[PDB]
Amino acid sequence: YGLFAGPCKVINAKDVDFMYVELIQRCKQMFLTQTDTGDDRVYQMPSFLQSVASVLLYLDTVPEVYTPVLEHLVVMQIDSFPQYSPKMQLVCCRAIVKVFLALAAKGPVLRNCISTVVHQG
DNA sequence: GCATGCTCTACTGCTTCGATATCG
DNA sequence: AAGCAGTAGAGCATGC
Repeated sequence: YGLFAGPCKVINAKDVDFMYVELIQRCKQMFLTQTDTGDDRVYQMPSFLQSVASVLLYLDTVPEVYTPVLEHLVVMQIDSFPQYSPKMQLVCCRAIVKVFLALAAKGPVLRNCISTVVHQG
């Protein structure tokens, strides 16, 4: 999903805005709203953040309503580092580095939030 | 609940050894 | 062909 969101930019130019909304709506109601404590849906959060970063690369004109969901998700993934296994504690690092690469190459009116995600972490 | 720790037949394969086929 | 050694695909048991 998050990989082929790339080449679907040149085919619809609205489905890139349809994803990152469907994606964040799937991402919210799995580990923020319900079953935050008792669930096993934790071992795919690197794929989640990798997908959101790979669609946020191509998505211009940010909605500015879902960034308090993005930066309430990525501190959850920084929090949930040691409930893991080796050779996936590096995949989690690649996901977080990818997201921080993503939301810093578009505008300095945005990247003040990169200073409060690490403060919250 | 997915991750790590003992355990039981048992399938593949190494080694010798005798026969068979082939070439000079 | 006969013998024999070995290891692996699997089965029970316990953990943050």
